[PDB]
Amino acid sequence: FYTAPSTESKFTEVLSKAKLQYPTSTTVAFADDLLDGYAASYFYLTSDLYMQFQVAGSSQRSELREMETSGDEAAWDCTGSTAHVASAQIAIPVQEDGIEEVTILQVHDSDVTPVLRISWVSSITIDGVTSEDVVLATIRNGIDDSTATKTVLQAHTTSRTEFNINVQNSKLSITVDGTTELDEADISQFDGSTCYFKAGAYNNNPTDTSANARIKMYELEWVDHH
Ligand SMILES: *[C@@]1(O[C@H]2[C@H](O)[C@H](O)[C@H](O)O[C@@H]2C(=O)O)O[C@H](C(=O)O)[C@@H](O[C@@H]2O[C@H](C(=O)O)[C@@H](O)[C@H](O)[C@@H]2O)[C@H](O)[C@@H]1O
Repeated sequence: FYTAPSTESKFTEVLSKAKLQYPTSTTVAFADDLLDGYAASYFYLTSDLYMQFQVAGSSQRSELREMETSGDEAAWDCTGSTAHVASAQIAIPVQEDGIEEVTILQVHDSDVTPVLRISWVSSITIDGVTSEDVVLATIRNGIDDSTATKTVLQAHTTSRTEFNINVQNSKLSITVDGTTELDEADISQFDGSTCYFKAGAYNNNPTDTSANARIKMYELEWVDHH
């Protein structure tokens, strides 16, 4: 009894340029499946026209992964001259008890490393400063370095919020409701990698493995500019 996100034309293009992974990295719906009305408890259209992602369990996900309309996986040069831009209007609900971090947007390399995660966190401590209930950017310092540089982007609100990721040359910027919150962070550690965007709900380190992470997107797109 779930309504498909494909019923809203504002999602046709991104769905044509995506596949849906749930609950792990395996694809459950390709672009053609999505466009043909795919819907489930973990991926459906709400009555006020949000595409909602929901998932339980540690490191489990309900996530769109950027594709080309040709059926090729997106695999653009992470630090190339062509700009890559993802734009989303996201409402992050108050998360269920036991949910501690939910990744909502990513730039990921074509192997095993997230270049950027934008996530909601219950708490984070950065350079001795603890912030509660915030949206965070995490940029990995390298493929062979498990550490990352973290930047608080926004105090969590349930209100619909515009996120924009702009990747061009070896730099990455993030705007939140029109304000630059990460200005040309260096991602040269991904020279020679290829990359793609992701969007959805990726449940990181929950304390209750049965609780559902839940994220809603009112608009979503990813584009190239040459
Ligand atoms: C890291 O995020 C990982 C996600 O949790 C998912 O597993 C994803 O699939 O891959 C991400 C990744 O590998 O980058 O998780 C580690 C971690 O939890 O161990 C983070 O490293 C720690 O970061 C904290 C901190 O900076 O707050 C440090 O105190 C700690 O010593 C580790 O360096 C890593 O930054 C990142 O979030």
